[PDB]
Amino acid sequence: PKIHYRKDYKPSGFIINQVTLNINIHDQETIVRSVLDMDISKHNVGEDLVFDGVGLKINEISINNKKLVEGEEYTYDNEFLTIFSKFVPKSKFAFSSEVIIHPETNYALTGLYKSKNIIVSQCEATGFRRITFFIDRPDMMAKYDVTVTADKEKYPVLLSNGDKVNEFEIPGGRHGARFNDPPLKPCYLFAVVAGDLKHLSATYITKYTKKKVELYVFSEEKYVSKLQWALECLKKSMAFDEDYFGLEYDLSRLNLVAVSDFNVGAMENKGLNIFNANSLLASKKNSIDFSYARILTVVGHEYFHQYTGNRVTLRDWFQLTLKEGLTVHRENLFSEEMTKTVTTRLSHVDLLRSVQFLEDSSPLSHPIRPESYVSMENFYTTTVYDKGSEVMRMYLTILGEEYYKKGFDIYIKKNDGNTATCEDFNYAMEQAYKMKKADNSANLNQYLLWFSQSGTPHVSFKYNYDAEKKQYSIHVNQYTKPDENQKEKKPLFIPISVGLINPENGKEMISQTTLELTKESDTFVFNNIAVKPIPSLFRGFSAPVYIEDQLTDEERILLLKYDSDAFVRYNSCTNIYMKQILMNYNEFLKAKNEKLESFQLTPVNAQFIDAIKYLLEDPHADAGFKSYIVSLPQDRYIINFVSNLDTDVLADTKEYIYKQIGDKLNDVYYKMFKSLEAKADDLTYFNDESHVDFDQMNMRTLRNTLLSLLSKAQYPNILNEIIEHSKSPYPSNWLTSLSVSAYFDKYFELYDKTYKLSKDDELLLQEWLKTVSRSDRKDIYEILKKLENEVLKDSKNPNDIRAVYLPFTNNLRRFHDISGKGYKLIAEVITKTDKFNPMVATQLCEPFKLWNKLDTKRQELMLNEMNTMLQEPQISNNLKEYLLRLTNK
Ligand SMILES: CC(C)C[C@@H](C(=O)N[C@H](C(=O)O)c1ccccc1)[C@H](O)C(=O)NO
Ligand SMILES: [Mg+2]
Ligand SMILES: [Mg+2]
Ligand SMILES: [Mg+2]
Ligand SMILES: [Mg+2]
Ligand SMILES: [Zn+2]
Repeated sequence: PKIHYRKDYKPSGFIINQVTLNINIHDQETIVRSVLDMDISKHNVGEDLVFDGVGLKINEISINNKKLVEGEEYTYDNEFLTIFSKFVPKSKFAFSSEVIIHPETNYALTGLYKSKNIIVSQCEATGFRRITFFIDRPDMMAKYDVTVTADKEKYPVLLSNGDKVNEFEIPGGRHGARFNDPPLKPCYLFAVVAGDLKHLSATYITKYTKKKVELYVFSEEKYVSKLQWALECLKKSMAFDEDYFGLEYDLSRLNLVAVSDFNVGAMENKGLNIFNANSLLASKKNSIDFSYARILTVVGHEYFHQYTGNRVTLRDWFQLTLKEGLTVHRENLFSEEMTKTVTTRLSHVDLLRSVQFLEDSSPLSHPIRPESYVSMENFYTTTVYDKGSEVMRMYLTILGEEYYKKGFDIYIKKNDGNTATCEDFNYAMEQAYKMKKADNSANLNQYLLWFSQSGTPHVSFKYNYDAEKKQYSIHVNQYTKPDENQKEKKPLFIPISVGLINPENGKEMISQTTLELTKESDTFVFNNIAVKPIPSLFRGFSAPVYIEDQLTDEERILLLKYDSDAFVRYNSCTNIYMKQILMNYNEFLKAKNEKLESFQLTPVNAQFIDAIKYLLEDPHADAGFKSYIVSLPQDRYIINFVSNLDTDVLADTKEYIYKQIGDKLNDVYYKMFKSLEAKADDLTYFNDESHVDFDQMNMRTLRNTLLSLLSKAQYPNILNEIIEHSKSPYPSNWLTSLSVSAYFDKYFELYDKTYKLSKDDELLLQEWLKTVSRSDRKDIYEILKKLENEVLKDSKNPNDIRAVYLPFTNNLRRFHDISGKGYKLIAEVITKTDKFNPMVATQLCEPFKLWNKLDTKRQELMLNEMNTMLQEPQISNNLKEYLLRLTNK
């Protein structure tokens, strides 16, 4: 197993200047002919010429049109083609090859493969070498001239990067198209697509240059009507990069293509972005609400890569967060502006503090720029993406919008058309910092530790107020726990956005203030503070840290009611729940351990329940925010706070707390459920494909959250409401009716009804599968067996497999059944999937990420399944690397 180290980066001894490809797609094979116009670089030391090439069948290879002899002049071991140096020219030369590949049977969905009746490539990170020989690394920039040929009836639409410069007929029912893309690019941005694609299109005129850009969105014919929202999202994305960043699209055309089989959400190939269908296609009749924000996010993300990833490119894969963290941050600014709802930012924070904080306290913990890797595929992580996005967002918080925009334009102007590293970005921000601080000695050297240091910092507080002096002090400490990456952790540059709330009237007592904590601890003093304030800390979640606010629940309730910042209100509610959860968890755990015949539980704070009611009853308050306050923190957030977490005891703890609150508020929930109906389910714009109302969708989220609370509670006659809800035209509502009917004898009746509604739309059926998978059913193992036998069968579609199994793994009571049967089931699926798709097999490992945080019996059971998986003789390199790291082996 080869380990790549960040510190070992060295430019290649070779240059590839031009790629000329001929890709000939036939029924049983695809023939790839490639000529590489190459040169010797200044770094060359007379080494062998070694190409990446994985699973290629060689027909022939040549240098300067002289055929090379296998064994004497080259060897090939199905991974590397080695041409011995004595046969390599010492100046400009042509390398040519013809290989055979088999997209029909490429179920790993990397390289060139067949998705239903579409041929499509996926080259990031290491898939171009599965198509032809190359030095397959992102600093090998080249020009591409690509011809694709195929059966015309089967494959009438042919696409690759750049301009279509020729189209031609070929004898025997074939045709070809030539695409020339003269600007340099790395090979992972190469793409090709062939199929019977249908489209929608539009023309966009850029803001400044007034260039006409043709926009095309493509899918299979059956679903082409679902493409309209994606086209609107693409127009929105273009406008936002223009408006916020002053950045226009530089090419004549941009194509988006949906395919059914895709390992992730989408890919930013230059001018030819390729999408999982579930992240491009939607309709009001056949999609749940979540599709609309997903498509906005994923179209936005791939569009923003055209600058941050495609125009400014990566030197090497260790810089991945430089394109991903920066592009996720750009998409977050975009979606926040488009949705104009506070729940957009809260949803990103909710994901970070659950999924990413778990990763960062697990054996898999890494910094956003890792020091080493074995498998490139394994470091497309929530750390690199989502913590990287928060590190990219902290520059904006530190600099403010004006100087942030100045520093970003510095980065773009200086690095456009070139490779770059994380240092290049920090340098550009530093130049703006100097400007902002009016101080050419100011620097961001300490900021670089955000790239190199793993683990989540903990930030804690103490306060003091002197009433006679009108002087308030906030004493702040930061600590990062040592881990396997750094024995000694250093203090970070942590920006702490703060307000001070007057508890008598709820008003702001200071203007906008961002504390710059740069030491292990500091004390920030405020004068002319007329009354003791309640501090509003880390507004907007201003650093990706564990916040220990040291506030009383009375203070947190006042912030929840009266603070101006949505994150601090949401966090203050989170913190009240966490205090309760840890207390009741310990009371239940002691009762279990001590085998008590009777014991007491600490009730939920009554003034907190009153504050929830107060907010729920406020007609002026936000529906999406309301849905967060009635929901306990995610299980994966909670687990970061409990050692040896007994999942049964946590399930009992959550049940008690929800029942305490429902026992007081169910009549309120019911009344809101009914009163929200008219606006939440308004059909006025149901047949307007472009009219998308994120507040209305949040009203449905609140209704569907309330209906789940009422259903679990067996609120009187709520089944009537459930049955009526199953008749709604919105899939968010009628799939919710399946979910919440789990508590009633009508479950399988709704199972059949909603299946019939879902079965004729590929993506809707996947959403139905997810709904069944996450159903709170005592017979869920029997239900999953039925899904396997009746619907999933032997599908190799990643969306199918993820839909059936991943939601179930979040079932706290049942996935973690003490027999280990849930662990056994998911391990069987992982090993089965690994035979044909290692990347999706590794995704299916996600529930094991918390293994060493559970109680000791469940730790043992999970570890046993991971060791069983590790002992499979046919295990992929990707799955083996991942499980060796996760098990500290
Ligand atoms: C987060 C993104 C908007 C794009 C990213 C992506 O598709 N992530 C997916 C997602 O996080 O929703 C995904 C990962 C695993 C399994 C299914 C889906 C894509 O790799 C990229 O960076 N494109 O540039
Ligand atoms: Mg092969
Ligand atoms: Mg405009
Ligand atoms: Mg299918
Ligand atoms: Mg380890
Ligand atoms: Zn990306």
